[PDB]
Amino acid sequence: YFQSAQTAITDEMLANPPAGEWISYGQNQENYRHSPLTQITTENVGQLQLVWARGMQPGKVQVTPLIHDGVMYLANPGDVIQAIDAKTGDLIWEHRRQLPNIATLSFGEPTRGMALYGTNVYFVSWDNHLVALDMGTGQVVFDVDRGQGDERVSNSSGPIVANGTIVAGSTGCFVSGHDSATGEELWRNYFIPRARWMTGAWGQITYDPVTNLVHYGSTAVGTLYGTNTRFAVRPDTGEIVWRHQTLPRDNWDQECTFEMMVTNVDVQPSTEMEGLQSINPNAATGERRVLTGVPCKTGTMWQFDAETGEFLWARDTNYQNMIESIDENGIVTVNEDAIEYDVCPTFLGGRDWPSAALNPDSGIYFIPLNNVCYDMMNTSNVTKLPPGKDMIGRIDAIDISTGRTLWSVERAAANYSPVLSTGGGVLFNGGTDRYFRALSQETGETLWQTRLATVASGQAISYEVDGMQYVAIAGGGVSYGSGLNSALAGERVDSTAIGNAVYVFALPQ
Amino acid sequence: QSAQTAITDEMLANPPAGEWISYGQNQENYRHSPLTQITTENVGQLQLVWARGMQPGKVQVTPLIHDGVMYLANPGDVIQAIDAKTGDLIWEHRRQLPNIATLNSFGEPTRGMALYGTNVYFVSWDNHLVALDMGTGQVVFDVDRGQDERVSNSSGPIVANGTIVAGSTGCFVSGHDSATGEELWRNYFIWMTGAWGQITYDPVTNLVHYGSGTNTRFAVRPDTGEIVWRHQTLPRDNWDQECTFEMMVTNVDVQPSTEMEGLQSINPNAATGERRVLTGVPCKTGTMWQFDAETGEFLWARDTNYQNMIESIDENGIVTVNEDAILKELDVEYDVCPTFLGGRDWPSAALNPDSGIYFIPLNNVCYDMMAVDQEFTSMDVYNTSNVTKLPPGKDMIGRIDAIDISTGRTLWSVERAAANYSPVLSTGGGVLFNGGTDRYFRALSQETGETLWQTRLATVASGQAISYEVDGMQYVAIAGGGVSYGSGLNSALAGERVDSTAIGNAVYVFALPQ
Amino acid sequence: YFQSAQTAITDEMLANPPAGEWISYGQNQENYRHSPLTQITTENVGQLQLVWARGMQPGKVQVTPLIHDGVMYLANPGDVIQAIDAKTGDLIWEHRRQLPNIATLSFGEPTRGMALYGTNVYFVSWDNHLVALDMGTGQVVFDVDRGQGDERVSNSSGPIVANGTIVAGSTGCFVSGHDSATGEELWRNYFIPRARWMTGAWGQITYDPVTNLVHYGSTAVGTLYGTNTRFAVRPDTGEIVWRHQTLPRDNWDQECTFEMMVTNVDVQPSTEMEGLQSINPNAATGERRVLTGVPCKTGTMWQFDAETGEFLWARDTNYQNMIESIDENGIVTVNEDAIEYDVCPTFLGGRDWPSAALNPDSGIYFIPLNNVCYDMMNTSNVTKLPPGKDMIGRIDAIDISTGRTLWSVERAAANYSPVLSTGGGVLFNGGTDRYFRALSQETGETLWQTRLATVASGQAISYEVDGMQYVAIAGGGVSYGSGLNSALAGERVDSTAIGNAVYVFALPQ
Amino acid sequence: QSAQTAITDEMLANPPAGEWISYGQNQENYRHSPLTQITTENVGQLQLVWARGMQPGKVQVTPLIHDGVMYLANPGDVIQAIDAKTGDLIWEHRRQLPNIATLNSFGEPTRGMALYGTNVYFVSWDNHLVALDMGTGQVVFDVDRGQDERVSNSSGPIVANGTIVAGSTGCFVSGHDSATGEELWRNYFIWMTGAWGQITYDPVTNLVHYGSGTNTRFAVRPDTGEIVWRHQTLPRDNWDQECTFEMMVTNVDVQPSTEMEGLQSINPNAATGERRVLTGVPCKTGTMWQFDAETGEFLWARDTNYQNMIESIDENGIVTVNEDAILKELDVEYDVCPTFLGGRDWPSAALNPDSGIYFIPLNNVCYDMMAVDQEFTSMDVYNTSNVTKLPPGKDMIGRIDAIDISTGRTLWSVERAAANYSPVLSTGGGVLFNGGTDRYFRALSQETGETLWQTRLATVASGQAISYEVDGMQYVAIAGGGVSYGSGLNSALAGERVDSTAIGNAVYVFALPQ
Ligand SMILES: [Ca+2]
Ligand SMILES: [Ca+2]
Repeated sequence: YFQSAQTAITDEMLANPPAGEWISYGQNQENYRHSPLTQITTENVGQLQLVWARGMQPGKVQVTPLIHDGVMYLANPGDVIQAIDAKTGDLIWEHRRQLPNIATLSFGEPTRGMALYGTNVYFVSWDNHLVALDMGTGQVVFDVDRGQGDERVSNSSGPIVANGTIVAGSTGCFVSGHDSATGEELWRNYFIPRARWMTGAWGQITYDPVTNLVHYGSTAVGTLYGTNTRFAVRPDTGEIVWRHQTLPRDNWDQECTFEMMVTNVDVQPSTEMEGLQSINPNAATGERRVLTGVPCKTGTMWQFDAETGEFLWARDTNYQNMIESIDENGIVTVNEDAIEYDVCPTFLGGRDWPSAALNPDSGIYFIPLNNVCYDMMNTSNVTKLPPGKDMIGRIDAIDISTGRTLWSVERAAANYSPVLSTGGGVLFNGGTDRYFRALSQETGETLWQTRLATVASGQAISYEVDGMQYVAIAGGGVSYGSGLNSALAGERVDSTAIGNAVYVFALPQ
Repeated sequence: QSAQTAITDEMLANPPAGEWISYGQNQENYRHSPLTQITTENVGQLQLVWARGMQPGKVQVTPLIHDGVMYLANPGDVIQAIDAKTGDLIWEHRRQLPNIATLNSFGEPTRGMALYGTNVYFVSWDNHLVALDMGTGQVVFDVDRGQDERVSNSSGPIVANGTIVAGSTGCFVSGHDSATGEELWRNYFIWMTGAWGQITYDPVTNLVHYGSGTNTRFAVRPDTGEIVWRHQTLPRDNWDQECTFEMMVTNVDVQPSTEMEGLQSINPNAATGERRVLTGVPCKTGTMWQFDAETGEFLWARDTNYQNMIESIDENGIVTVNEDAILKELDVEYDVCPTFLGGRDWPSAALNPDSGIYFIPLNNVCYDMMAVDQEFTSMDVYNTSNVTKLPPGKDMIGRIDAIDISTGRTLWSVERAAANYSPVLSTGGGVLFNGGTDRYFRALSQETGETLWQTRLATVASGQAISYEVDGMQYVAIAGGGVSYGSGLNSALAGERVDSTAIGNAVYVFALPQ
Repeated sequence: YFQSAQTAITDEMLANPPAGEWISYGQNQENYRHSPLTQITTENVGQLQLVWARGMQPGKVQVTPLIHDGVMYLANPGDVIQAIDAKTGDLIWEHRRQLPNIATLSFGEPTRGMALYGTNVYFVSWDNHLVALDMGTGQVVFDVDRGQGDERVSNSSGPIVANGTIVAGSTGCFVSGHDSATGEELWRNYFIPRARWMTGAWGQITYDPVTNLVHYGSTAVGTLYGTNTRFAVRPDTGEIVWRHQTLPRDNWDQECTFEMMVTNVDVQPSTEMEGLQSINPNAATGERRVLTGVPCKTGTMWQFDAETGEFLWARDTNYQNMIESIDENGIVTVNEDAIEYDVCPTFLGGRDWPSAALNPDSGIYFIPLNNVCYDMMNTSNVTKLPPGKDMIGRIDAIDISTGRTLWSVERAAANYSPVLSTGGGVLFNGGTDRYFRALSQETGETLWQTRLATVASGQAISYEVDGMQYVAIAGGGVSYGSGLNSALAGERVDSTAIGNAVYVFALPQ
Repeated sequence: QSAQTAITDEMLANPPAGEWISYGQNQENYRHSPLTQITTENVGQLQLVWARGMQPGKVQVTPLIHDGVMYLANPGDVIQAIDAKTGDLIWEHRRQLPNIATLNSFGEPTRGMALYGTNVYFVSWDNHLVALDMGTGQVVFDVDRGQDERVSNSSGPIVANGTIVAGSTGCFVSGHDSATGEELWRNYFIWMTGAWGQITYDPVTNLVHYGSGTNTRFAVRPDTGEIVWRHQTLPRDNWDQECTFEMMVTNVDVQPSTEMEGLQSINPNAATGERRVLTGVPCKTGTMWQFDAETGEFLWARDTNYQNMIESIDENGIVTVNEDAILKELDVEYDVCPTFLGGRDWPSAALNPDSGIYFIPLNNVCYDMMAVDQEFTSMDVYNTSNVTKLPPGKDMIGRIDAIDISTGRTLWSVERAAANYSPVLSTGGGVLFNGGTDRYFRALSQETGETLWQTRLATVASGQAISYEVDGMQYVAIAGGGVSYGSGLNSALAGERVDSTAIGNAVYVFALPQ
């Protein structure tokens, strides 16, 4: 079950990957989650067929497939790694790591996110080993332990490549650089000085090749320094260039550790920005390289200068009440009331790990959200809907230049699935209701849907083989966000958890 | 509108085109959807409308549809009612089963359930006849057939004039009350160790046909079980070549050409002109037969797949086995065709009634059978090896033969590398659907056999495709999983592997873009 | 992995089996456990070599192998049934019953004891099914349930053939006759009228073809009728011809259910019989067909008329104090003191399931025993040694004509292993100390020993292939009797439990 | 009497005949017991004295014996002291291991431990050097070598002039302090991904020999690890044919006949007359070599098993590989001999020093190696098949070649059907002991190769036979279990199976009737 090859992936390649491939977690290193491919447009997306599906191992499916040179690399729950013909669905090889039993939590935990570099596939194992497999055969190139004990420190977002260095987080409590050839540790940074869900940068890590900076976030666990903090570090040495705390007094497990994206924007924040918390009145206006996105579950969209971390603006998305205000320098003041009384949002967020996408060409950011609040208390659960809100699942389209909401669309069932932007002005998203849906980037209108065997829980991607654009997504398991459907009073949501699979769609052509 | 109607004999005898309420859509077992929205011209446009995850284990199931609901048997006797257009679960019955590997292993899959009144009927894994309320999945009646172990069911129960009837897999066939389940009769086989296959009720002649002493076909009355006629289709069987497979009752101008491919024997007398007929291939051997549906008079017989278990066939019903194929002492390469999974097996054939074309899923496959003395002592102990291989001039396993039932002549035959081992579905738009061991779900032209469209399921495409209608839209549905005996046939492919994924169990439903 | 054959076993064959075969549990149907083979004698037994061994499944090994026509039939723990070339140790076939989990209790419970009849091997499964396999292929001929529920009623001694009928006990609470071709039940007898270890005839059942009577015992659970009772029934109908209670007021779980043997003897009981409890003074003297042996753990040796159950004599073996006296008709009076105070023997007996043997030619009975008592209370356990007794393991040789002890030999380590008599005047026995030993029937002297990988826990047998006499025994697991070694103050006993195997020995020749 | 003596270098260099205190009985690794009580005349009388159950897993172990005690490594690093004459357990150390399948899989078996002072030494599965007290099994020292995962040990540590030394399986060889375990040196290989095999210390020349850049033999000083000489025995290796196998140091009148079977090359210059020598077959390939023990000057080289990985061999140490055997594109049947388990592997050879006869366990075995294009796209993906088969004219796998080390000529060669894959033991009574994949434990005549006696173990007879003495009685001991890679070779046997039982793990000890 082997291939040889080529086309060995350099740092230059990761910095300018082929339009038709998906070789970083967000396809480009600055993230975005945007396929520049254009065959599938709004006019024809309603014709999309299933080309092929393949069954995956049971467990939570949160995976972003990678495609290189016509090969799909697919991490299954339980550290089963597969390489599949990305046009036909024929298995090439499969590598099963021997585990087993009880570490950090119908089978496994997500190994969602892998990296390609040189001729290796890299992932962090359920027991915290950095592991490199050969692309051609699935054979182990190296297996190195990052922990000591053993322990119960894990990792779910996975490693990324940053200028030859392999960088990875945790779920002790640090981010670490590693040698791409040996896997030996080059540096580690902890988050918190020396004197409640997941803890310690298990979110997505973003490398910008232009400024040569790696960006990661910490979680909670004075302001409680440096909890829930965004860090911009150099990749070879881990040195810290700039930081900023996005949520100080966190009593709600809001985990400011999700993907932030680096891009060029005309910085032109509007005072009519919805959910506006604060615009720095001393910041320049005009073209600028920027770090922007929603880092925390609480839903605040921020923009910083990428390089200096100069604060630009901050703004609400989902209704929330943990944050009383943010000043002119982006210092957050938490609502001490919550730390009468309806806490919004939840510990499953307005947002959570399911990633936002950015269309770089129009500068629209698309974030999958959930309208949900806590509660003092079909059958019963801890959550409830925010005031005057009908539906739970939501996607918000926001202009990263002005901060103005372009549109905002909802459906009853919880979302809790990533979105994928494409060059054809169409946006894909799954969801807790098993639906895989195509929306218009222009309007938010649904142009196409299918329905998967399970919750449409994983990251949609897009790639090309022989001129055909493909769109793929997995795949299933039990989703924390399907439990959000308890707040729905008018309908049960059929969140089937068994039947895991990856699915690949295409124009009939 | 949304009225959820009772199912009567009569609805069973005359189904609306949009429904699939008998195992084979009609009681006569054609497996033909008369719907036409999907044609040879547009089938290429088919989209996935919805899928839904099923329980793990092997999927050999034929869903039933009635008034917008899909009723679907999952392995482990989990029964589901699913909204047929959207995939919304309506209800799910999980029957408390004692323990797996206490029951018959061959009873893991459930192929068929029956609909009657407002109940769904299945025979459990622990050999009970169970009736669930269509509205809710709550138990209406649970009735023990007897278990003194490892006796279950495979192909499902049917309705025959207000009477529930099922086989078993190990001998039994029984008739039951449709409101109570009480046993009304019992016919004994002593294959005689199982009437496990599909049972076919003709509401015209009031005759029930099942397959078995040593492979005989039986025509019994549904009220009493009284044997009206019978016929032995493979006598000295030395290869588990059961003849319990679905036979079809149809009217057809019987004018059998003497040019039948694989012609074994027609007849002197005979008749011609027709004739309500039982026909099809009942054995694993792949021999196609024809009888008078009410007398069981022999009409004609032909070969489909290559075989050599049958020497000749006299003009009256026969059979005389080829002795060259029987392993009797010793140490020599025996070539036996086909295999224990045949060229043909449970995966059902379809017949298009309008065209008179019979569509049979096959496998080009043989084995070398050698028994070799281990040279132990004290004892003459032997090892016996069955290596599977392709027949004389075949590149490909897995095939569909379309055959005219009037002439007995072959319309077309198409192959592909991977084992098929999957049922076929005929629709009124001139398209034929078939699964396969390679995960692919394909639409074929009924005219030419050409592949017009395919998609690939997450698992082996192992269950029966059906078609139905909701609000004027035609859907095509199929499941969906597990490990298949058919997958093993691919070992005969030299070098190339076929990705027969077992995990990922699901039912899928396709339709034209609306 | 198959054979065909022949030599189909009739009732006539079971009644007069070949000297060189072992086709009933005790080789002949009347039990005895005696190989009429003569090659191995006292003069040459010291030369015995290992010919072959084969590994068995883990779990308790209590098995009596069967040999027919050069084939060994061997029941492994967990209902794994093997047929092995009995001269070479080559596996022919193996049948694994699919079980699993928790029923009546390093893997399985003993399926010790199987029967051969016609061309089938019969056993009762761990979940109480009567199961018939073809001798040639290991294929299931029939599998029928004897219970209803399911339950927790099991069986460990196994079925026997009695004139075409298959008879079997339990561990609800009855003995049952079954059809040899279909396995359907023909009759069942319960033990106890309608108004604490194992309960309900899980001991060995004895069929006499001469009187056509089946003999079985009940366990405990007024005299408490009919507890701990010996029953003589007809095989086709189960009808009860005679009975006798061997231990009425049982508060010690003494289980009068072990093998009793049917033989012709010159009835000539001596008043100088050791441990003498009672001789019926009204019973005839002279040649007579008799039922004799030790049915209960408490060690009393009885003799009855086989046919009428007329009581002949009763006599102690191991020291005991549960029984105050037995009258002239064999009615037992229990010592109400125990029901100050050292209760002898134990619940693991003087005797337990490990079987006695009888040499029919000299009329000596050989019983493996254990000198052990309870206690009011190396490390610690519930047991202790009886007054003035040094060693735990013991074998007693008793004349069944006079009741007089011929000899009695002991060793420190607990015995708890069956004995096998042979025609060459040598007696085999294993033990809790891993030793497999050959004793002189004349003297009790040890003439030969080897040492097995594990406790020598199973029944030794003997058979012939091509003129060579073979002696075989298994095999291991955790033995209840190895726990008896706690009462040893001067030495630990190395009772290795892992390494299960059957072993076959022979003269070098 | 019962004095339990300390082991010094010197006792190690000059073992009493009755003891087995170095992996191969003597430091020079002959695996020869000089005891004579057991002879070719009476070995047929051998009785089982005692056995004892071992932990499950694969048994490749060589027990050590000293002053009446057997020290025995069980899989899972359970270490036992057993009374050597009776089988009474004395003590058992169970090391708390983190979790299986976190450690190197190839480290499951432990072949060797070392004795020194009053401690037993082993390298753990988790790559620690551990010293246990001979008296008790209590831990004296536990020292971590480094683990950054899946690095363990296989063949055991040795003593070399007060220095503990071991390889690994993935590169490392290291020297340690005998009282503390502290690392005293480290030699790096970058097979170079493992010096996993047996390591041979010569106390005469003070030289340690292990097998590896690309398969070279190394002679290092025990104090410092300083490489004194080296030699590459298989350069362009394309078949995992490691050369880490035991080589032997012996004095031998070097007069190599030019009639050596499988003669590759002798020499012009050379010397003759002898010479303390390193010799034996170091590769899986089965090529027998000879060097000066102190210079590593090349002397001669021959073939044992059939092979074609080696083309030719120049008169100076060579090697030049046959290119016909390297799989380079495509679609053709490659015949490569031997296999990845060779004709030779870890199972050790024995040398009788008095007779100068070298006794090597082999396997007549080859494979057909074909790579076939799957015709995927996009990608050129291949399947690669290794079917195992017998060599040109062989009926039998599994063999012992006895070869004279002075002449290089073959004394005898005997075979049997089943794979061997088991070490050999030479004794001073002129008998050779060998296990096997067929469970049989056999004594051979060193004179003729004839089988003089056998018994059958409960499992594959997979570990090394040794011999020792207690109170004047000679014992022969061997274990004892698990699943063997060698068992797979039997697939090349057509029809006949060999009963390679994996469960039943044990050590057995035999002796003459007393
Ligand atoms: Ca069958
Ligand atoms: Ca290696």
